[PDB]
Order: sequence, then C-alpha cells, then structure tokens
Amino acid sequence: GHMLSKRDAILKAAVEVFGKKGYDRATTDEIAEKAGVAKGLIFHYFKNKEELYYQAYMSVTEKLQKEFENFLMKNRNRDIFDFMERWIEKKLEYSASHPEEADFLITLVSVDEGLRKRILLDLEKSQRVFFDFVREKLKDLDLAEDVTEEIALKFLMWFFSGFEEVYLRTYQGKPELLKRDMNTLVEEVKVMLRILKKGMTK
Amino acid sequence: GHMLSKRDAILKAAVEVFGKKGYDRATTDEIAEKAGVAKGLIFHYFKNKEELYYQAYMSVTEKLQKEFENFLMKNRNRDIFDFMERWIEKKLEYSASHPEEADFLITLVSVDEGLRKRILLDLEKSQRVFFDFVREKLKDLDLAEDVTEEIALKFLMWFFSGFEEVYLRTYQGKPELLKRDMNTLVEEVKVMLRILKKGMTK
Repeated sequence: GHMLSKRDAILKAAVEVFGKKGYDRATTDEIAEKAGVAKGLIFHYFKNKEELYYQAYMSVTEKLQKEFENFLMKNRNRDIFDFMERWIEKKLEYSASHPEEADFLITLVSVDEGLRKRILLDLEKSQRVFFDFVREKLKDLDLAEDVTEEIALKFLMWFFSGFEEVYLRTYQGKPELLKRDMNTLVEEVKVMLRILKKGMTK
Repeated sequence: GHMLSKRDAILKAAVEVFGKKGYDRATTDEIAEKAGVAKGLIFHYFKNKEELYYQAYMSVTEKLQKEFENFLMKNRNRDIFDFMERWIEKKLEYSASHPEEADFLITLVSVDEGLRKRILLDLEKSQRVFFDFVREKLKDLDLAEDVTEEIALKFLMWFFSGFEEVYLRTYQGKPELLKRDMNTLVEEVKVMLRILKKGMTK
C-alpha cells in the first residue's frame, strides 16, 4: 500500500494548516508534525515557508486549471451567460466537496504584498484562458449602445470573481452550510446573470 | 499649540502601522515609537494589540458613519441608483484624500476570525442604516417579475460593497494612481449601475 510522496504529504498538510491559521500564524514546525516528517525535510523540498506557501498555491490552482479546461473544452460553444452559470454551479460543488482547498485559496489576501504579487503574475497566463474566452464570446453579443466591451467584460469578470470571493469567505469552515444553501445560491446566481444580460444587451 | 491627546496619537499611529504591515506583522512596540509614547502607555489605554486594533477600527468607521449620515440626510429623496452613484463618487474622493485610513480598513480580512467577527457584530447597527434605506427605496421600483426585492437588494449591496473592496485593494499604497483613474472609475460605475437598473426593473 503506497502512500503520498513526501512532497505531496507536505503540500497537503500545508494546504490544511495555512487554510486553518493563515500564512502569518501558521508554522512550518506544525505543518511537518502534521505531515509526519522531520522539521528539516520542509527545508529540503522547499527552503522556506514563503516558498512552501507558493508551491502549495500553484499546486492547488494547477488542479483547478485542469478542471476548468476540461469544462471549457466541453462547453465552449454555449451562450456565455449559460456558460458562466454552469461553471459557477460546478465551482460551488467543488468548494463544498473540497473545503480545505477552498479555505486555503482565500488566504491569498493576508500574505505580504510581494508574495501575493508573485502568485498573481505567475498565475496570469492561466487565468487569461477564461478571460480571453469571455472577451471572445462578448463579440457575439448585442451590447447596449452605452456599454463598451471593456465595461461588459469588466462587469462580468468582477461578478464572477467577487462571487467566488464572497461565498468562500461567508462559508469558510462551514461546508455543510454551503451544501444546505446550494440550491438557493444557484437560483440567486441565475437571476443575477439574467439581470446582467438584460441590462447589458439590446 | 495643543497636540493630539495621547489616546488619539496612539490611534493615528495604529491606523498607520496596521495599514502598512497588517495586524499580525505590526507590533505595538513600533506603534508606540511612532506615536512618541512609552511602550507601557498602549497597555494603559488599550490593554492589548487586539483591543488597539478594535478601537482603531471603531474610531475610523465612526468617522465614516458621520460622513455617511450627513450625506444620507441631504440626498435621502434621490432616486436610489442616483443616490448610490453619488455616494460612491464621494467614497472614492475620501479614499484618495485619506489613503492611510483606506489602507487600514482593508486589513479587516487578515485578522483572526474571532476579532473580525466582533467588529462586524458591533458594526451591524450602523451599516444597517444604509441597508434599511435601500430596502426602503426599492419598494418605489418596478422590479422585473422574476427579480425578488431580496435578490435586488442582495445584488445592489454586493455591487456597492465589493466595488469598495476591489478599489481599496487595487489602489492600496497608490493614491496618485487612484486620482489619475478617478474620472474613468466614476464613468465605469455610472454605466454599471445603469446596467443593474435596466436589468433589474421593468
């Protein structure tokens, strides 16, 4: 019976403690105890706590990216609002089923600005897949002749990404509550995208 | 030539260091050096760093509340979207002119959950003034017969409060950039509220 590589064990423990305590409050002593490794092995694979946080972050966002690209490739031809609605439903389900990953991702706010910036630069190339897709699909739309593709794209991304942020924070450490509110959230999201569509297009 | 009371000097220094470093990284040693007081006087007026953060937070949100209630009392009779547009313009101006307060307020995310929760409970009574006002003005509207006052109010507050959050973070430590982007931001905000209005109402 094979176990996790020592690297993946550290990363899973990292995802857990960081998510619980936050970056600043978490200790690599604790992450190592939790991983069932000697304090010094964190140093071998990672060098320092900042680098641990960073690889942990890339490792989780890499998982998410694969999910997304599969979804993209299957639902590419959909109407852009239908696309987003469906995608949000899917992220809602991931989050309730992967609460430790969820709690961890939302910790990106509380890290020193230089660490956070590094992550967003190294992440820009992947987040631009969804961004370029929407920008593309917006061309197939009848935009209200006071609304720029720029404003539409801006509004749409901000709805999409702030919604993520709002529920992750509201339901941090409370997965069963998210699950209880799932159906309502999905229906609220539906109407909201229908408001954007209507207000946004001719 | 009278100076700040020692309490207000501590609080102003608190607002500055917390805003710079964040709650966890900031030290009360540093706040006291910065305030030109002995390390022990923080303890006399405040007891601990958590309590310092909390009074600092109440003190800044108390300033904001007075601004808001004056604005409310003058612009009470406006159309609710016109009201919000104007209010956002005003908050944009405050923030660029009071960048240290701005940077400080956005630190509420990175504090331990129990401190953050305390602040939001003690703050609920004041934030409900704006909330109850909007809820009230929404009754004077022709809501699209798939849109509940609940969803409308939810969408409107989330636009309003996430916009605050987005610009505070985007322009953290960069007041002259906010000022440069002011006019564009105000115009983007205008169109976005016009999209909500249109999508939201008959």
